[PDB]
Amino acid sequence: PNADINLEESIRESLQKRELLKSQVEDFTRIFLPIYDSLMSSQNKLFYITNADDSTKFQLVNDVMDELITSSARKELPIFDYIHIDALELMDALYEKIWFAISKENGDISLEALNFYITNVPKAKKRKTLILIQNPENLLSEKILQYFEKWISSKNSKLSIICVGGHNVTIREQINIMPSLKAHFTEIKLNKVDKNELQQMIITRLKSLLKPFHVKVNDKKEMTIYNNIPDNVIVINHKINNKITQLIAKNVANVSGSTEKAFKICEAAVEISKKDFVRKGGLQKGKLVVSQEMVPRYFSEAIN
Repeated sequence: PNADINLEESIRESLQKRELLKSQVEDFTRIFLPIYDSLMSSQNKLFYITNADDSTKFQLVNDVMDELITSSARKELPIFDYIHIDALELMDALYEKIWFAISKENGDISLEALNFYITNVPKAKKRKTLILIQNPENLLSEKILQYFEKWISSKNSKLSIICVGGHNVTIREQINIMPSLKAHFTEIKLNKVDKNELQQMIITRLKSLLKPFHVKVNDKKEMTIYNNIPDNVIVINHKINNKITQLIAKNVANVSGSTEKAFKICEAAVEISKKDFVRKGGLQKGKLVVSQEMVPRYFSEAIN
């Protein structure tokens, strides 16, 4: 040995790397193609990129933009200005972001004038401007959708807008009643992780998370956790019923859509569940508590 290198493990590690890499070419192309047309054929669209459930998906999306901006410095695409906006900076607060995106401004922020500029100031008075709004979800509905319909359909605006968000975004409804938008609107759906495989990963990731822990009792009989022993420190078993993981795996899988998002949750459910055992003080509602049982409320708290 040597022997730290074998086929079976190398192949499997390699097949994964490959399946992953294929998935990112499929995702990159999905985003690139339609947006690239849009640009080439000087036209206005609203793209909604959905299923961007982890940071690696958002990284894909920023790479697709990097290429587009490159394809522009190469005359390969008509000149365009790009602006990225993280929607987690505050709602009225974004209008001045869209303004700034349109032109380098600064007074208040009249939706009325800002809208008049877009749709009325002449088209030869400005070039193509592409805005990417990251995580609109919340801050962005209803009126805004209408404004978008007017700005985008206008022949003076020269504006395409891209939104990127999770799956829990469903304006495919509100779009349908808006023909002048529906006509300029395309949904790009990224690769979904697959329910079964996903929940199986959470279950397995749960087992691994749930390992004994340690609490230290004081002269006050109070209980506290221990930095990973002394005589006044006891081991606690961390368990969860089988039939209940099944459920929690399913629901969390649903709420997550991404292995990355699920695992962050399990990790914190587990930290909460622990934090609770020490609350319970080893004695609760009559019977005494010697081990900790995982319950779904610990996950809801983890989520929010």
